[PDB]
Amino acid sequence: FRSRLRKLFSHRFQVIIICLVVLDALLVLAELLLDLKVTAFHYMSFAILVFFMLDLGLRIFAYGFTNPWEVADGLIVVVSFVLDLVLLFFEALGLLILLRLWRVARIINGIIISRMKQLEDKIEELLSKIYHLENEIARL
Repeated sequence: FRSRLRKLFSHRFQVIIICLVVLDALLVLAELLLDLKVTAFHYMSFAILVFFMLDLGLRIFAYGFTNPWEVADGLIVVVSFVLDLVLLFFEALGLLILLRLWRVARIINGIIISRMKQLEDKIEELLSKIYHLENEIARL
């Protein structure tokens, strides 16, 4: 049993996770740039990266006929960034990078399909309404 996650979530936290996407973006890029050039800034980069991993994990895991494909999406995300953690063990940074870059056209998608659903809901609140008006015409 857990309710706060489903009570208060009814946003700003998403904005937070976006600014933090760009933050880890910038984290690894600044990392590899200083890798193109000194030593402990790199250490810092690794650290705040770990930060990013952990937080997205904790704040996306917290959620609790259509269940399976959702479950698939989520677990794909998961395994994505678990191999990302593995990659924290070179030009494989590339790999690593684009993996953050996956999140992007994962989240936007998990953002658009939202609207879709949401938008589709409004569509319902048009059809019936249309139907309703017909009833109110004949009538006469």
